Amino acid sequence: TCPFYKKIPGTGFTVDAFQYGVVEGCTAYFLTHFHSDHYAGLSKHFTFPVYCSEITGNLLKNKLHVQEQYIHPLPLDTECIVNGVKVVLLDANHCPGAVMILFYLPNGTVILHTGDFRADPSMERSLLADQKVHMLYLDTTYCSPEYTFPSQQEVIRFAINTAFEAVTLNPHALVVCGTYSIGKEKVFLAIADVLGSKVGMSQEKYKTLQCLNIPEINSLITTDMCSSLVHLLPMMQINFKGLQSHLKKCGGKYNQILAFRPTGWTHSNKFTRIADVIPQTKGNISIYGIPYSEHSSYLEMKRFVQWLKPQKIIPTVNVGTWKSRSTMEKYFREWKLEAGY
Ligand code: NI
Repeated sequence: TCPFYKKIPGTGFTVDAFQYGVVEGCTAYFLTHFHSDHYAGLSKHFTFPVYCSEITGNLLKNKLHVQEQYIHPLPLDTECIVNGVKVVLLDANHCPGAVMILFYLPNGTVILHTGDFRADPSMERSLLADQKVHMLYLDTTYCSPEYTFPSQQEVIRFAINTAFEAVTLNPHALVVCGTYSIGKEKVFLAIADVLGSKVGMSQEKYKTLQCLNIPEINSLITTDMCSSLVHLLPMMQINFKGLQSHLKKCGGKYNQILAFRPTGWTHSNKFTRIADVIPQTKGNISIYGIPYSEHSSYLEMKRFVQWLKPQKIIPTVNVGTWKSRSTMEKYFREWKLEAGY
């Protein structure tokens, strides 16, 4: 049974609700982005209308085999009528194809569903500037003040400078980057660009990247591993055993691995500056965990909500425990008393 925080009142609509069977009264299923916890349940046998971005619809058709007649892609930043209700899709600053959804209800209520997002001051000059929002369905993944991390630009600077130094010292070093979903493509693309290399990967991952509308992508990626000195591997293989085994497969072309694990937040964030991050090393293998986030920090979340001034907040992450729910509600009330709405 579909939880209440996935249902849009006064409509036939649900958001990210594909694992509950046929939801009673649902006439259109929205999908915010192509991450498995959100698309869980979709397959080639799905027969109701799915509403999403163009990039999400490419992934549904090629990766999950959803038939074309049920995929309804919408352009961004454009007023659209769906089943009699005005909607807008906005860039969520999450992974490729990820959107927030603005719903203009027939009774005059306006609802914003963030999906998953990384709040940014540029959102204060989107189509959100133009009218009031009554209800906010909020990605609360990092809703606590301990969750700090750097900008994506600082993290990429660290990665590029680290990789360029290592491979210039040793031209026989291989760089490896972990992945297990779409998102965070800038990590491996920025490193390959500084090294003058294409990124090498499996046929399955190449197929996925070919769905993303990234400009000039054919110039940047390849399935020919032998031609590349930046390789992508599954995240599970980013450990000393997995990496030793990969280096064996490269036929004595390389004699050192430098590997990156983009995580979200880890508790090494509460003590250490990005500047000061060091790797774990065993022999000729070194592994860096880098805090590249595609979700809001606490401070970015608080600035967005204090700007928007919603009448009601419905969290969509960390909803399973009473302690989490009570913590989130306390911060919402602080924010509202501080700003005066
Ligand atoms: Ni996500």
